[PDB]
Amino acid sequence: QNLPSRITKLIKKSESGDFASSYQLYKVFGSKEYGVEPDEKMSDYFKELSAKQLEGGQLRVADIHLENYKGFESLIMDFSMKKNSTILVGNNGCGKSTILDAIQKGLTHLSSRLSTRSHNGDGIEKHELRKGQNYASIAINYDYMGIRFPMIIATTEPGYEDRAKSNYSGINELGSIFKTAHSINPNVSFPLIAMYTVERANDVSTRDIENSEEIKEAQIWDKFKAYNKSLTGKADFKLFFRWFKELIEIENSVNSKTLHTVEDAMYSFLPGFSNLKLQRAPLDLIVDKNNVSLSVLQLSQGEKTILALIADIARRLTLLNPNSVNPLDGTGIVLIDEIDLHLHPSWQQNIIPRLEKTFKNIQFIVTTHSPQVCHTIDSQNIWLLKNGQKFK
Amino acid sequence: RITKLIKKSESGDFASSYQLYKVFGSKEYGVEPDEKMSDYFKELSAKQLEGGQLRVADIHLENYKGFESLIMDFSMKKNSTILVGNNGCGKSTILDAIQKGLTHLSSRLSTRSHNGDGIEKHELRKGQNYASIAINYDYMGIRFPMIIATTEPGYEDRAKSNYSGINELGSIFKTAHSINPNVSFPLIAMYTVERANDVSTRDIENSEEIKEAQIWDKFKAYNKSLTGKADFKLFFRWFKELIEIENSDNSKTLHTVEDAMYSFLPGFSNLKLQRAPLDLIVDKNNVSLSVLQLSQGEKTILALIADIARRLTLLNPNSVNPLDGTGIVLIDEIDLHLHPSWQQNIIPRLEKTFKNIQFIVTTHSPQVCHTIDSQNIWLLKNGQKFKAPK
Ligand SMILES: Nc1ncnc2c1ncn2[C@@H]1O[C@H](COP(=O)(O)OP(=O)(O)OP(=O)(O)O)[C@@H](O)[C@H]1O
Ligand SMILES: Nc1ncnc2c1ncn2[C@@H]1O[C@H](COP(=O)(O)OP(=O)(O)OP(=O)(O)O)[C@@H](O)[C@H]1O
Repeated sequence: QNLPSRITKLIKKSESGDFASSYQLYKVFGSKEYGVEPDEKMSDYFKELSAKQLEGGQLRVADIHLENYKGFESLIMDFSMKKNSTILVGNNGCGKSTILDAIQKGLTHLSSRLSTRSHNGDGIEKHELRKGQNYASIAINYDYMGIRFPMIIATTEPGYEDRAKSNYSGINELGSIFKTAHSINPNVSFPLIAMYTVERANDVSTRDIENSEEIKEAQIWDKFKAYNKSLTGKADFKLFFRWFKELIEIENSVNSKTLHTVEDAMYSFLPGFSNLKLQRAPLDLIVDKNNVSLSVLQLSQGEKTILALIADIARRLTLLNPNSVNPLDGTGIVLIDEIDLHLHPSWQQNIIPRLEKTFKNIQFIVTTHSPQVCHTIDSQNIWLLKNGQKFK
Repeated sequence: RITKLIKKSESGDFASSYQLYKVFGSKEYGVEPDEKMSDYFKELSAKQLEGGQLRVADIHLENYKGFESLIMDFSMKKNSTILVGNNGCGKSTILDAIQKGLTHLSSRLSTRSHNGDGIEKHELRKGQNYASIAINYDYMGIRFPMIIATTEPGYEDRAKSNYSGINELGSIFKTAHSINPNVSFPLIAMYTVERANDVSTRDIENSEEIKEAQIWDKFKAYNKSLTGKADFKLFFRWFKELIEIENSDNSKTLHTVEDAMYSFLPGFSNLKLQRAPLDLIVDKNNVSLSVLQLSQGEKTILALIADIARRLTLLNPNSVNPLDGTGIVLIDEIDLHLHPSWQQNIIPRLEKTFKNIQFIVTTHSPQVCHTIDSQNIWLLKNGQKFKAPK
């Protein structure tokens, strides 16, 4: 056990509280880092101590690399930690969808370890190669508490299995730490993994959800539920209707404050609304339109899309985050594709600042076309694209 | 007996021919109702509509949706009108009223004889009890009234329904069909905010509803046209039929409909068909992708233009140029899935390719209203028709 003074310094820092030192030492003991060599059988008091001191960490992507995916030949994107917002502006032909929907592939594999069954969700498909190459690769570097996590989703084509191979060596531990933390305590907060594609507005209506619509089955409202159907890109308002019914039925303070917080999440957004109630009789959900009357089946599609999006995000953050003062302060990644979809042009100047105002702990990697989306965004947050190339 | 109105009897244009039915037929006011030249004039005013145009004159909305009362006169000299506004002002309400009137018009024009949609419970203003959707049509200078109005029961008939004009329009079109079985039926279609959504080839095969033989006639263009979905699967089936004939040649329709799509696209070419997986080939920048392998903005417009081209192709069978048809085509959210720069060429390409189609479109992007006449812009802000034509 050759112990440098750095080992003792990191040990003292870990006692004071720092996940980074704990995970670094858990790698050190059992390896050759500063010698030492395997001392304990496994995770003596280092990985378990990290799991105990697992709180407040943000699951944020830091570096992605595309190699012959979609129409590209090579791409090296660089996000940042101090800024919780990434906006990808370009045109149809210069792929920012091949950035968002290239990160969702790795996010599916992370979802299938974070809290679900361990299984490979998506891989690189033949309709994804650049019509003529044989090797493809997407690399993602998750950064939790300041420690990197490699990902290689590289595929192969027959006859060329020599330099491309998948390596899930970081997400095999990023989820294991969370499982250990959940073993330590049951009320730990897991991050949110979510993508929202162009199809957000699809299936947002109370058509027959008061009747046979496949939600009639009993529902288990645990922490693992919010991870189901998250990376399909469709906002679930029908399930929000089920949750809203259940919470108000129980309401008739801890069982009531959730709906108040979720509703105030929307009220801080698109204005003029208050006192949203249901219809026990076979009518539609009712919401105010500057205090006369209105229902949800009769709305504007900007209202509809914003309502569905924010309802889904708030409901998943409430499920994922256990009893806490502010359940909406959860961490994770929320991918919004085509954010400039059905919003009046005076909204595409406040949609992003309010998203990072109310839900102010989640990185938002969004894609847009209208320049007005960038009107409230610094120049360093913007990534222009042209002919498979990235400009500042 | 007869005044100088023998002028209109000088075999005048369709305006005079139709005006010599209402008078000079029945009504016993002007000339004795002989009833013979009335039938002869109905027969005459069927071949006269060789180069006619169908537009919408003006609409009256009263308590339908948010609008308490609004009257706008759609200019007919210009073949395009734009309804710019924010969200919550009533751009789609104006379009949805015309879509509930065009349903009744298509019910008479198509092989249908029954009626269509109507005002229902939810689509009536909160507090009031009578609705009013009056759409006045014009066909070669003749004005055709319409009133789709219904009211809640218990009141002394404050509103009623009158369907006089569209019956006459359908009658004259049917009479035109009886003589020459190609009379350039006007196109009726709304394109809602949910175009595309079915422009993927992930599933198109023998396992879906597009498997039975479908009759290609001018009445086929009225199926699901007002629903608001770009029926790309049926276009794929039609394209398979047309390419099969070209392979059987061992057919200028395909060239025309394909050149219609290339014009709207900045460097797309060479649409062919894959036989094994059944998906469409497209060549951008001379690298061959597949129809599913584009952007949503490069697929929505592809489906939209392909659909419009095929509807005019079936609707004007024997015309030398099938795209020179007439219609009341509506697009909601034209700026959807478009560049800040492609929102410029979107209107002129429609104007050049479709020179006799009226486009009552809605948008909220300022970049769409460039190079467009200022007197065709309807800013429906608040609850009126505040116009900014300078
Ligand atoms: N009594 C009412 N009935 C129906 N709608 C009403 C009523 N009162 C107010 N409204 C409002 O009128 C609004 C209609 O606004 P509008 O037509 O501009 O939507 P839109 O943004 O144009 O839709 P689209 O994107 O499809 O074009 C509804 O959102 C609805 O909230
Ligand atoms: N397998 C491929 N081979 C060659 N080129 C491809 C391939 N896949 C995609 N491309 C091209 O690369 C471009 C990038 O694709 P994509 O459409 O997803 O970008 P995008 O316009 O930003 O999408 P969105 O509008 O949803 O944001 C496409 O326009 C497409 O033409």
